[PDB]
Amino acid sequence: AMDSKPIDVSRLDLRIGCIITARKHPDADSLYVEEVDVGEIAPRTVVSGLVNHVPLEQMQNRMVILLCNLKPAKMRGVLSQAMVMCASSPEKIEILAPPNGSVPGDRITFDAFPGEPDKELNPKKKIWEQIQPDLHTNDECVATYKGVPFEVKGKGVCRAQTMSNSGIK
Repeated sequence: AMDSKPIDVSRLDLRIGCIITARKHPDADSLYVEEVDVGEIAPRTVVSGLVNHVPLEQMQNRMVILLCNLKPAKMRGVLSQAMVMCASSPEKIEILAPPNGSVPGDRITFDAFPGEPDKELNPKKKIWEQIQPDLHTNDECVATYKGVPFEVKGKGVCRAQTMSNSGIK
């Protein structure tokens, strides 16, 4: 026999991260450089795969949901250190932030999906993208995954502004 469990979101987690700034990327034009604030002597560069989506200019010095234990991978050549959670649709794209608070410590986790990573969620496990198609904004534009709420414990649900029926990634 084997475990063979299906994909589920309790196998991952997300936290509020702070962007310091954004500028042009060294590798191809289809990427943009951005810097995330962490417990280091200096911020760390990240690389986002966006060519005709929310501009880096709108994400400059922003605070949004980013990967807590999920691991990033290389893009073109640069290796990102984090990734910004946003809602995507062909009409527009918007980063998802909670309507208030946005403190760099809050992590979206609810008793509806209990789970933790073993060592770290290595990028080779492809966990994030495994369940990614199952995360969409409802009619009320609330990001919902696996039919469970997206919020920091009790209170503080993260919702989109105009992103309804859009896939979240």
